[PDB]
Amino acid sequence: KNYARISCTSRYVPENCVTNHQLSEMMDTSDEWIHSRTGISERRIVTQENTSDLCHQVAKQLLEKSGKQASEIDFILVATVTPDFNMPSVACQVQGAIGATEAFAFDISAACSGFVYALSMAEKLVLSGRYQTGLVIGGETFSKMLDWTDRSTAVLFGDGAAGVLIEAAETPHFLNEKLQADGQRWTALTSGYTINESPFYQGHKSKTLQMEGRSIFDFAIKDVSQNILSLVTDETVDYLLLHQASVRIIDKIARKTKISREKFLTNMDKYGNTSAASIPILLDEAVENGTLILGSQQRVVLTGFGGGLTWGSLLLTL
Amino acid sequence: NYARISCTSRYVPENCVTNHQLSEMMDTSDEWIHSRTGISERRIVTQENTSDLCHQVAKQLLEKSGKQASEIDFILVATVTPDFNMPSVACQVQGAIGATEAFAFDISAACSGFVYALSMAEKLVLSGRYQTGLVIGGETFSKMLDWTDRSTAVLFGDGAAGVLIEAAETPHFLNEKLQADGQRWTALTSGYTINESPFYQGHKSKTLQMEGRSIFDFAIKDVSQNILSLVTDETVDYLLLHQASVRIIDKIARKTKISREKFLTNMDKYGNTSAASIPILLDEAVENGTLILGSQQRVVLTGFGGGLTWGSLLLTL
Ligand SMILES: CC(=O)SCCNC(=O)CCNC(=O)[C@H](O)C(C)(C)COP(=O)(O)OP(=O)(O)OC[C@H]1O[C@@H](n2cnc3c(N)ncnc32)[C@H](O)[C@@H]1OP(=O)(O)O
Ligand SMILES: CC(=O)SCCNC(=O)CCNC(=O)[C@H](O)C(C)(C)COP(=O)(O)OP(=O)(O)OC[C@H]1O[C@@H](n2cnc3c(N)ncnc32)[C@H](O)[C@@H]1OP(=O)(O)O
Repeated sequence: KNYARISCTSRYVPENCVTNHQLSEMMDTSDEWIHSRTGISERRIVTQENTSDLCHQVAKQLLEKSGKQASEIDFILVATVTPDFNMPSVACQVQGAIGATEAFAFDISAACSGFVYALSMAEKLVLSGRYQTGLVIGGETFSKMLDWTDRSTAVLFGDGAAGVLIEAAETPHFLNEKLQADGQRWTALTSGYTINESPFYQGHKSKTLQMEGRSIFDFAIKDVSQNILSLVTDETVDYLLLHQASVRIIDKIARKTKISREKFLTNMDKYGNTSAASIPILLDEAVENGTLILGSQQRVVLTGFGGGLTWGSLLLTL
Repeated sequence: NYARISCTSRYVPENCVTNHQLSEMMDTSDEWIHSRTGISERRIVTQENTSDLCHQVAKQLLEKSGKQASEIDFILVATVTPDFNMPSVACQVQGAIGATEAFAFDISAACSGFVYALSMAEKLVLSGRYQTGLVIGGETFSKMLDWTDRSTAVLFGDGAAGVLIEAAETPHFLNEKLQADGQRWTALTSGYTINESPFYQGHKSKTLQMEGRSIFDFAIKDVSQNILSLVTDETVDYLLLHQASVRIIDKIARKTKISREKFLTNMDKYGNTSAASIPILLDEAVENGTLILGSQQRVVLTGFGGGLTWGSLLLTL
């Protein structure tokens, strides 16, 4: 019984809702541009909460919903790139917050691929027979990294968190995976640069997020379609939950990929780019709508891509 | 499908800073610093960041091992002083050495990051899906510190070290115990980035801060218990703990009842390098011949700190 499975999903986003119209009133941008370019119509931006609070809520919900108590959690992995501190890790904040005294935790830094990466990591942990229960949460608060005057990026990212309760099963669910990265293009998407100002530093080396639009666009369409076809073919997949960066991107991938577009579930119109939280939000939401149903054995693939560059897919049966 | 450390390597900035140079900057003395931590000097970057330090460690693991970057299946960097939120130091290192065939990411577990990260690699290899990887612990606290607060400025140093890990026919990672206590996360914290967006209304310090006695008392009590979970004086040959304070290692060796000469020390030359402390000590011990790969010595690696996090790994070198 070393086979992991997702057995409970949950999401949480700031109550605050910001539409493209409220943004067009802040920068030289419009609802028609933003939307026709990404499919994004609104986003949720924190006003008080940070990444740890958002994740805290997801964890809380997983337990309430699953009837599982914190003492049962063996571990906690948070995939974030907008953590509260360098230390502690959001995972540790969350651990102490829900009183999961028996679990150990840490965050994983893999940008917009953080959830797929983190999730895979958990499967390895459970498969080891060492651990059976854990929480994999993807949470982000980009609002605090963005330059709200650079319309280039300010209109894309949103705040949010979502995760799943993962436990060992007797039957295998995580069929196959392919995690990839290309650090020779790391410059394409970057944020959080902390400069050294110690009295010893003598080098002459921007804390806000900055990215190369085309670079990542072109990259995703190519490198991702390849990574997805590695695992499946339209004929061998039921649904695909990709990073919700741009609908135009998903549209181009579905085409190159030769996979029925109806399988690529979309969410960005309501949350925008939440990076590592995009996929789990979409997943919980799909479960809720009934599109996906745990136990149904539906062949689903989860694929993320972004900062790193990083990207990877997971073929699993829900 | 059994992992085994097969090559170690370290790298620290050339810039050596002694307790005397610091006593000159703050109200502190070499006498105080040393007698409370055993630290005599640190390594402080002058033009290097975490990625640069880790890059060398990786570079060297390949040289030493004769492996080609194309052979690396993955890269895990345990850091808490990364260059950027994104990319991850791991990704920068990946592109830096041209390890096109590996995927990578950083793990955020403070001073336990190496033991945590290392364990992680174990599972990856055990999964049979990956058989080669680099686990590096790197840090550059000098940029996080408030060099006027003698409370913390005298403890941390910069540095990086790691190991080349590959699958073997025989098991090496015998047993492990990873723990955390997020209810005392406040004890040691750094890098708080404040939200300054036009929407944020909340009214919630970028530099490192920590509660001395909290962590001291915590380490001595909780770590000793953790270590005894895996071994006893007779079932262990060497122990490589986080190199925070020698006085801490002393108190632990006592309560633990394990021969003190089994706890290898290193802080005198590097200070607290957090996630890099253990691998630097390990590469140093291997170089010195105290430890010898293949020898099959009972070794336990234990880290503790920010989180709170802590955990040990019982493995045979
Ligand atoms: C991995 C992630 O998580 S995000 C994925 C990457 N996603 C994206 O591509 C972001 C969303 N999409 C876009 O930016 C477009 O579809 C892109 C990528 C084709 C633009 O690429 P580029 O070749 O560099 O720009 P393009 O030639 O199409 O022109 C874009 C124009 O829009 C402007 N622009 C940028 N943001 C906005 C905005 N919010 N509102 C109005 N105009 C904007 C540009 O400054 C530029 O104006 P110009 O025509 O006067 O130079
Ligand atoms: C997990 C890790 O990575 S770190 C592990 C934790 N490490 C350690 O505990 C650090 C080493 N230990 C210590 O400094 C002490 O022995 C401890 C454990 C008793 C805790 O220290 P503190 O709680 O800060 O106060 P302590 O009881 O030692 O008092 C010493 C006094 O000297 C000051 N002080 C601190 N550093 C120095 C220094 N380098 N030179 C002179 N005075 C100093 C203190 O702030 C205090 O005086 P003040 O209260 O008037 O400012």
